[PDB]
Amino acid sequence: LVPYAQGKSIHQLFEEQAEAFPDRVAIVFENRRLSYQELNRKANQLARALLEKGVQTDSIVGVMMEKSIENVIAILAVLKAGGAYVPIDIEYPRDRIQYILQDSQTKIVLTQKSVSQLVHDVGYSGEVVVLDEEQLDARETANLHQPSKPTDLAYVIYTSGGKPKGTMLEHKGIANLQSFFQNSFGVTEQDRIGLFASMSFDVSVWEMFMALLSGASLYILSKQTIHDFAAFEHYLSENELTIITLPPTYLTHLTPERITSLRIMITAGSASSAPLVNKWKDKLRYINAYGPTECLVATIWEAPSNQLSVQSVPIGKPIQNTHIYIVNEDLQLLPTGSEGELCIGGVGLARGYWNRPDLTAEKFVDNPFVPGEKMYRTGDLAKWLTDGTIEFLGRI
Ligand SMILES: Nc1ncnc2c1ncn2[C@@H]1O[C@H](COS(=O)(=O)NC(=O)C[C@H](N)c2ccccc2)[C@@H](O)[C@H]1O
Repeated sequence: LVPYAQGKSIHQLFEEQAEAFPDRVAIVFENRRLSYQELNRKANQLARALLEKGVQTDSIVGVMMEKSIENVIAILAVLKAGGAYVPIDIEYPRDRIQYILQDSQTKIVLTQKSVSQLVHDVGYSGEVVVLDEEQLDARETANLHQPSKPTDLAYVIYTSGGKPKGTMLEHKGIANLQSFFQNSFGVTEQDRIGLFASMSFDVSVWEMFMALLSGASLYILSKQTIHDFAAFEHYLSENELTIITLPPTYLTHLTPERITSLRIMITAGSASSAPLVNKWKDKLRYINAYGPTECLVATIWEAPSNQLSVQSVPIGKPIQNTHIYIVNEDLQLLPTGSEGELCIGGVGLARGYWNRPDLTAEKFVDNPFVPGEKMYRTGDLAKWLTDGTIEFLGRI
């Protein structure tokens, strides 16, 4: 076992950073910023308000907000109250929003003034908390210390293949992720980390807690900054951001020379390409990161900074405390060179799919190699290379 904070919750790890780095910048959005102490206090105030409204272990709390500092306060508050959040994309079709609200059965939705009309337009019948109406400045600001377990729910991400399905992720996988980031990327409180992905895409979880579980600062990129490639490059350079994660298609539009500060560039979610990697791997640390939503992230490949061109782009090796099994249709293990289904075991596996027991049992099978554990069948095709890295080959 690679060490990590085995018994600690996500918010407990955040609180350790706020205690160690109270006056460091935690989060930036446009011309606003909050220190760790300020962010923690505001999240504690909201968390107490959420407790009074029934949030408890494995409660799912909907979030319908624009990306902003208050969006992150809402997330941390839900975790501190002992619950789990479900990010609901306010740009989805109304009927998809309604499906997620109704399927999740959430009894509380956190929103903002400019979004409250949409909440009414989807006919949501639960409790609605308009955060920029609430005056919480009077509430206690200290940490709550609610009961928590690593196996408690932390977030539910809806994805679609059929109808949307809620993928249930627990605290323990994100606690492991903290140690992965500190060990493998060397993340420290000095880093400045962009937030690029939608909060409905679990890459945003990776980005947000990359910053907030290590004392680093999280720079929430505005819509206009992302839309304009030169504005994006200027924003990263002016603010001296050190780490960013991007879709490969977005990265193809960027110029290394116009980004002066990055030490790590991660691409995730889609296949990268040898020409793309060769353009960046000798200017900074280029990382290809792979995973299904059902364990957030499973493998990483750091491209070699050796002034020699690569001809292909592996998805690399399992992250700490994650196991990869490449198997045939009978779940038998394959030798190097043989293509099979990529399956995953380890601490980051989702609990399953919300109120979908048969689908959960089909996809999160008994681990044939580790009695008493589960193994997730990704549906991705892959093979081991002779050097022990993994080549991604699409879908089985
Ligand atoms: N690096 C890849 N190369 C090539 N195909 C890929 C790759 N990363 C995913 N994929 C594909 O995308 C699927 C998962 O799609 S997803 O549920 O929308 N999640 C993501 O795309 C992001 C993923 N959860 C994640 C989050 C944070 C860090 C790393 C990865 C995988 O099963 C693969 O088919």
